[PDB]
Order: sequence, then structure tokens, then C-alpha cells
Amino acid sequence: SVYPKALRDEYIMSKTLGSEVKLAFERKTCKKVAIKIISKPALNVETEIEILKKLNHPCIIKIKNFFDAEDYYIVLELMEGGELFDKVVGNKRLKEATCKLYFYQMLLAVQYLHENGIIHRDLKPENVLLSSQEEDCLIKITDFGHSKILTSLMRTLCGTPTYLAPEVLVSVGTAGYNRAVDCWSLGVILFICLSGYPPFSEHRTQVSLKDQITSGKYNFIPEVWAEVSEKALDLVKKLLVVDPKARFTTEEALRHPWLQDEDMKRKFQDLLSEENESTALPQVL
Ligand SMILES: NC(=O)c1ccc(-c2cc(-c3cccc4c3OCO4)cnc2N)cc1
Repeated sequence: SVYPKALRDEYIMSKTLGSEVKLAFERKTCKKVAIKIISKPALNVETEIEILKKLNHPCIIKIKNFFDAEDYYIVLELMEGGELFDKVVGNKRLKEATCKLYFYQMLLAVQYLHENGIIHRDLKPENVLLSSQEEDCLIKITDFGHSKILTSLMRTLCGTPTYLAPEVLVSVGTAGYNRAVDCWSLGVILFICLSGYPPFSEHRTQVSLKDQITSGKYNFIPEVWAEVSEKALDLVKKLLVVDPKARFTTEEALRHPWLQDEDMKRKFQDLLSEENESTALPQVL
């Protein structure tokens, strides 16, 4: 097939970046953009657009344009750094300092999502993007297809139960902690980043993946982890908690000693303004 006329009218299409995502240039500015093509479905995209449109944060990808045609076309900011996945696959591993910098941004982003009643639900290295090929860069969270937006129970809670089934009243205990699955995921990501390997795999083990994850008994290889700070590992331990009510929240993660690191925050602050130079309007003194 070919690209929709309306797309072609504003953009020039180029090479594939992943798979699908294509490189493209905006005609008006000659600036580079990324276009994620989603083949026809309707629902994931409806919410994804609605979410991207409303969100406004440095560590969350922005939407630039949208095309509802033979397929779905979503125009996004281009991340030249590529995926985080590509930085950690094949037991590659990030220096602890880069992990902190990246994870801190992930935390702010996800904190931001939660503050705004949105749960990502699909956090992985491939949905974290780097802004440049420098290992010091901004990261942005991407791919909100699987996100949820946060009352049925709450309404049911307003009547005399009496006809109200037991299992429902039992769900009140945990209701409202769905966001914790993102904290789990963050935990698994931080592990991978620091160690170069996954906490729960089927590589060289006879216990099922399901069993590992429900038990929380992750694969700890001291040879590798000795290189890593105890603070770092401590924070991982608090995110990989099986009980969602006990699990670390983004706030608790951000207050964790491993992140009280003024140098790292500085570098991130420096990277922020460096990106904003482009848009910086003059302002009132
Ligand atoms: N699944 C998503 O929603 C999503 C959207 C866009 C991007 C994205 C990818 C890339 C990219 C990926 C691999 C290699 C590269 C890339 O750019 C330069 O070389 C860049 N920008 C993006 N916004 C990823 C996931």
C-alpha cells in the first residue's frame, strides 16, 4: 500500500527505526519526527491519544499529530537515543551512576502518571527512550496502549450490602492499589539495569516463572551484584515486594537514600534546561 494523502501532505517519510516506527520529517519545519504506525484496535489508540494529549511532563513522550486512516498514524517527538532495551540486552550493563540518572527520571514520570490517575501497565526497557546517544540524556516513557485510567466499587459501597456478594466486600482491602504494578515493573527494570540480567527468568532454573514471581524469590547472583552499591540493591528489594500494599510507591522510592544524590539531580536539571533553550520565551523580570 501507500501512506495516506493527509499524512504525506505534512510529512516526508523515511527509514524504519523499530518494529512499527518510522523516521519522518515535518515539511513545515524540516524537523525530524517519529511516526508510530498502528494497523487496524480502535480502543487502545483512542485512549492512548486522549492520554498523550492531556499529559505534560519532560520524561513523557509528547504527541505532535494524529492520523486515522487505512491504519493509525501517531506522530511523536523523535528520541535519537533509541530504546533503553538496546542498552541492556546481551548482559550489557549500565554504570550505577547512569542507572540512578535514568531511574530517577522514570520515577518522576511514573509519579506524574499516578498523580494524574493513570497507570501505565506496560513498563519495560523497550518503552523507555533516550533523547540522545550521550549516556547522559533525558529519558521519556512511551507506549500508553495498555494504560488504565482510574468507582464501581465506590458506588456499590454506598448501599446496604445485604444482596452484596462476599468476594466484593473482600476486595475492599486492596482496592485502589493497581498503580503498584508499575512500581513492580520499575523494580524489575532497575534490577536489569544494574545487573545486566533479569530477576525472574527460566534460564538455568527448574522452578516456573510464575512461581518465582509470586514467591518474589528472584535470582540473586552475588558475583555480579557485589559491584553494585548496597543502597541501590536496597531500593530494588523494596520495589520487588510481593504485597502490593507494602510495595514501595514512587514517592517512597524518590525519598530513598539511593536517590538523595545531589550530583545526579544537578545533571538532570542541567539536561532539562539544555533542551528548553529551544522554546524559551523571554519573560517578566
Ligand atoms: N511503542 C511506542 O509507542 C514508541 C514510539 C516511538 C518510539 C521511538 C523510537 C525511536 C527509535 C527506536 C529505535 C532506534 C532509533 C530510534 O530513533 C533513532 O534510532 C526514536 N523515537 C521514538 N519516539 C519508541 C516507541
